[PDB]
Amino acid sequence: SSKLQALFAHPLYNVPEEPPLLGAEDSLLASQEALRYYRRKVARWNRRHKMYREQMNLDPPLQLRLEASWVQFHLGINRHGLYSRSSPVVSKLLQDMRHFPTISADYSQDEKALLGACDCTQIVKPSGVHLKLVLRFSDFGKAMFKPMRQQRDEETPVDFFYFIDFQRHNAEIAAFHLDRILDFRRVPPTVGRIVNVTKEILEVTKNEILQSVFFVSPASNVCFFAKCPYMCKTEYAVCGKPHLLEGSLSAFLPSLNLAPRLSVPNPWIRSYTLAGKEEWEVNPLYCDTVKQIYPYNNSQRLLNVIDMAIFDFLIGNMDRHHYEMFTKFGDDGFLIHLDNARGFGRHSHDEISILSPLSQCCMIKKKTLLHLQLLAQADYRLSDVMRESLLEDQLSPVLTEPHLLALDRRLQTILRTVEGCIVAHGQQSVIVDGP
Amino acid sequence: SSKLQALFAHPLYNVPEEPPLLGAEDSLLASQEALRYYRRKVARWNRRHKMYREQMDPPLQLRLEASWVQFHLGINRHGLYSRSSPVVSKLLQDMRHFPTISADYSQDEKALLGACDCTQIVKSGVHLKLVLRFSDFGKAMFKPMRQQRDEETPVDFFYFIDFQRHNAEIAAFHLDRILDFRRVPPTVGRIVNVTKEILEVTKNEILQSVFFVSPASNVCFFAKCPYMCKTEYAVCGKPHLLEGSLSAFLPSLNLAPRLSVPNPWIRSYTLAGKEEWEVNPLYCDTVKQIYPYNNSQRLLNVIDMAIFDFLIGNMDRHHYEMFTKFGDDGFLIHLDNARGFGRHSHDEISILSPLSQCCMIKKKTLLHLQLLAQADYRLSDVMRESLLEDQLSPVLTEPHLLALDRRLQTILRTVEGCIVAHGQQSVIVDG
Ligand SMILES: Nc1ncnc2c1ncn2[C@@H]1O[C@H](COP(=O)(O)OP(=O)(O)OP(=O)(O)O)[C@@H](O)[C@H]1O
Ligand SMILES: Nc1ncnc2c1ncn2[C@@H]1O[C@H](COP(=O)(O)OP(=O)(O)OP(=O)(O)O)[C@@H](O)[C@H]1O
Ligand SMILES: *[C@@H]1O[C@H](CO)[C@@H](O[C@@H]2O[C@H](CO)[C@@H](O)[C@H](O)[C@H]2NC(C)=O)[C@H](O)[C@H]1NC(C)=O
Ligand SMILES: *[C@@H]1O[C@H](CO)[C@@H](O[C@@H]2O[C@H](CO)[C@@H](O)[C@H](O)[C@H]2NC(C)=O)[C@H](O)[C@H]1NC(C)=O
Ligand SMILES: *[C@@H]1O[C@H](CO)[C@@H](O)[C@H](O)[C@H]1NC(C)=O
Ligand SMILES: *[C@@H]1O[C@H](CO)[C@@H](O)[C@H](O)[C@H]1NC(C)=O
Repeated sequence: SSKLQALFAHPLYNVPEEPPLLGAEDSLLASQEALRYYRRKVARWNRRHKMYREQMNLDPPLQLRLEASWVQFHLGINRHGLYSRSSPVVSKLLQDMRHFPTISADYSQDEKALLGACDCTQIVKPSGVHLKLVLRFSDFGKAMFKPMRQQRDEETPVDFFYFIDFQRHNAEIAAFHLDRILDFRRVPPTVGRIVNVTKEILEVTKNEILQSVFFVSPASNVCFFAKCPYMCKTEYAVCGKPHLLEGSLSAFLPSLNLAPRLSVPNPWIRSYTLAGKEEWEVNPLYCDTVKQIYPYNNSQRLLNVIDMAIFDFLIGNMDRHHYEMFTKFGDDGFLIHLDNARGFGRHSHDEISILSPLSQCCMIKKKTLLHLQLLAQADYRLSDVMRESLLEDQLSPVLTEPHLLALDRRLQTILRTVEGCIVAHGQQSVIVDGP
Repeated sequence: SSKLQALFAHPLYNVPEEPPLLGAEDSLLASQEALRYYRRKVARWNRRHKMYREQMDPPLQLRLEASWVQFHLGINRHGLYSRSSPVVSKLLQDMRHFPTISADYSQDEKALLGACDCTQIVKSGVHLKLVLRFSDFGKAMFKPMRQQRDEETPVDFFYFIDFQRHNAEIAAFHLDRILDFRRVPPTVGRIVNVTKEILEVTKNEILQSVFFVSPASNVCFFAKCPYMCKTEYAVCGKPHLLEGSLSAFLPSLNLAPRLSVPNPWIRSYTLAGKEEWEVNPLYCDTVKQIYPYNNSQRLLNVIDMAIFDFLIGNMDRHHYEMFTKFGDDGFLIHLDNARGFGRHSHDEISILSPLSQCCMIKKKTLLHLQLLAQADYRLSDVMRESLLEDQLSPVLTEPHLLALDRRLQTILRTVEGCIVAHGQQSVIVDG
C-alpha cells in the first residue's frame, strides 16, 4: 500500500495536542483586524495598478476573497505551529502557488537596500540568496521565489566551491516535506515551480530596475542579472532555457505589522575545542550553563531548540545562525524554521555537531521521540515516506536517492544518541512530557 | 631597557623586503589621479557646508601633507603601511586629537533605516558605530564601547556579546604592527564628547533626532530598529564622554575597489573517528587544487591570517578582503577585528586549521614568531608596552596579554609537528 498514508493514519499522528486551543488568545492574527488590513492593501494595490496603467497606455479590479488559500493559512497560524496536521488548507495552498498566474513581481525588501553604492562586504555574506524575487499571485498571495543555482564556480571566481548552494531550491522544498512528516509544522509551505521568467516576472513587474536587468543571452536565452554581485565576481545571473526557469516558492508569513517577529541567536551555531580530552558534543557543562541563562531557563524553549537541532541535523544544515519567533506567543512559543536553503548539500557526510544540544543537554520531547522512533520502522521508513511525499512536487524528484537514504542513517544516529543519554541519566530525565 | 624598542632595532625587523617596490605598479593609488579626486570631494564638502550653514567660516583645503593622505599614498604591494613608519605615528596622534567637523551613519546602516526587520539587524554587526570626519578631512570608523548589560538586550546571547569590541580593534592593530604583518588599518582609542564632537557637527537630521538625555542626566543616542528587536540599542556619555575605537578609513572604493572572499576554514567538520579535523590534511590537499589556492602566495597569506586570528581568538573571520589592483597573490586586509580578545582562558585551535592541515608557513612569519617567543622580545611584554601609548590604556587586561604567549607557543609547537611529518624544506617556504 502507501507508507505515507499509513503514517498519517497511525494513532500517533491523530493524538490531540495539549493544551487545546482556546480560540482567540491562541491564534496569531485577529480575523477582523487582519482582514481590514488586507482590504486596505488590496485597495492600495488597485490604486497603484490603475495609475500605472494610465502612465503607460491602456480589467476589473481585484477583490480580497476570504476563502483564498493564503488568507486561511495566515488565520490558521496558532500557538501549536504554522499550520494544522493533515490540513486541507495547506494542500490547497501548495496547489495554488504551483498553478496560479502571477500579477506582480519585485525585489525583496532586504535586497532593495543593497542597490547602491556597491560594497562586496554586504554582498558576499553567507546564507544570502541574491537574485531571489517575491511574486504575487492572482489571489493576492505572495511567495518568495528562489531560482535554481545555475552558474558553475568558474563563472563565480570569488565563490568557494564547497560553499555554493547548488541544492538551494531543492532544499527549501524538501525541508518543508520533512517538517510535515516530522509533524513539527514550523516551516512555511513550499513548492517547486517551472516559471516563465518572461511572462510571469518581466511582464508583470512595475520595478524599473528589475525591468532593466533582463537581457537576451548570446545563446538566445532570456536572463536577468544582479549588477553589484557581478562586480563582486559572485553569482549574478539566472536564465530560462530559453524562457522556463526552475525554482522554489515559499509562502509568505503574515506582515510584520500584523505579526512582529524576533530573531534570536542560536547558542550552538559554533562548536569549540575544549581543553583535552572531553569531546564537545558529549560534555554537558555548556548546556548546564545555558540552562541557567534566560530564556533557556524554562523547559519549553530549550526543548524547542533541541527540536530545531534534530531537524537541522537531518537535513545537514550548519547555517542556522538565528531562529525566529512570533512576538505574540511569548517565550514559550514555537520556533519558526525559515530559510533552509543550506540543507541537503552533502548526502555523504553527517555533521553530528549540529546535534550538540541533544547530546549535551540530554533531554527530548516525548512527542518528538515517538515520531522519530516510528519513522525508523520499516513500515513507516523515513526515506520511503519522504520520497513518496516529494512525488507531489512539480520538480520531482526533489531529492536523489543518496539524500533520502541519508535521512534514515541520520535518524538512527539521533535515536542512538538518545540511547546514550538514557544510559547516563535514565528515561525519566531524558524523555520530557508536555503540559 | 625597553623590549619594544629592542624588537624594532633587531636585525630581523630591519631586513629589506623582497622584491623591492618598483614605484608605479606597486602602489595602490595613482597620486595625481587620487589627489584630484580628493580635491573634488573637498570642494563638494565645502559646497554642502556653505549651503547648510546659510540655511541656519573659511573653507577647507585639501593639504597634501595630511596624515591620512600620505597613509593612502603609502599603501603598496607590501601592506597598508611601512615598517617603523612616522606617517603612521602621526596618523595615530591625529585621529586621537584632531577635532571633528562632520559625523554620519555608516553607509551599510543607512540602508537599514528602516523599515525594521530583525533578520538584518541581529546579523558581528555594530549598529551604533559612526563615521567621523576630522578637520584635516580624514575619516575614521568610530565603534563605541559596549555599555548595555544583557538584561537590557533580551535577545542577545551572553557568550556572543562583543564586550571587548573597541579594545579588540585597537589591540588587533598593535599586534599587526608587532607581527610586522602590516595588514590592518591604524586604530586608536579616544574618549569622545558625544555632544560636542557628534551631535553638534552632524548634518544628518535622523542622527540628530536619536539623541536624548537619560533619566540619569547622561547624554545618549539610540538606534530605533535594534531597540524594537531587543538587542543592543543605546550608548551614553557620562554625562558627555564616551570611549570607543577609531579606525582609519581606507581609500574610496572608487579609487581602490575591493573584493570579499569566503574563508574556506571558517567552519570545522567532525571527521569519521578518530582522525582530528585540524590534523587531517585531506581537506587542504583538495583546497590546494582549487583556484586561487593553487598558487603559493594566496594559501600562505591565509595561513598568516589564521595565525593572527588564532592569537586573538577570532572565530568570526567569515570573509577576507583584497585590493583589486594587486590581483591574486596580493596581501589580505584584516578588517573588523572587533570579535577578537573575547576569551582569554580558551584557545580555539580550529582557527589554526590552515596551518595544521596544509603544513606550510612563510619563512618571514616563522622567524618573527620565533623571535617573539624569546624572553627579551616576549610578545606579551612588547604588546603591553605598545598599548600604553593609547588613550584607553591598558586596552588589554593581563589575562589577554598572557594568552598571547600561550597561543604563540601552540603555533610553534604546531610547526614542529608539521616539520616532523614533512621536514623543514617542505614546511618553511621562502619568498
Ligand atoms: N516564507 C518565507 N520565507 C522566507 N522569508 C520570508 C517568508 N515570509 C516572510 N519572509 C521575510 O519577511 C519579509 C516580508 O516582511 P513584511 O512584513 O514586509 O511582509 P509584507 O507583506 O511585504 O509587508 P507589508 O504588509 O508592509 O507589505 C520578506 O522580505 C522575507 O525576507
Ligand atoms: N579602517 C576601516 N575599518 C573597517 N572598515 C573600513 C575601514 N575603512 C573603510 N572601511 C569600510 O569600507 C567602506 C568604504 O566606503 P566608501 O568607498 O564610501 O569610502 P568613501 O571614502 O566614503 O567613498 P566616497 O569617495 O564615495 O566618499 C566603508 O563603508 C567602511 O565600511
Ligand atoms: C513563455 O513566455 C513567453 C513570453 O510570453 C512566450 O513567448 C511568446 O509567444 C509566442 C511564442 O514564441 C510568440 O509569438 C510571442 O511573440 C512570444 N512573446 C515574447 C514576449 O517573446 C513563450 O511561448 C512561453 N512559453 C515557453 C515554453 O517559452
Ligand atoms: C562636552 O561638550 C559639551 C558641549 O560643547 C560641553 O558642554 C557645555 O559647556 C559649556 C561651558 O563649558 C556651556 O556653555 C554649554 O552650555 C554646555 N553645553 C551643554 C550641551 O551642556 C561639555 O562641557 C563637554 N564636556 C567635556 C569637554 O568634558
Ligand atoms: C525563567 O527565568 C526567568 C528569569 O527572568 C523567570 O522570569 C521565569 O519565571 C522562569 N521560568 C521558568 C519556567 O523557570
Ligand atoms: C591556478 O589555476 C589558474 C586557473 O586554473 C591558473 O590561471 C593559474 O596559473 C594556476 N596557478 C599556477 C601557479 O599556475
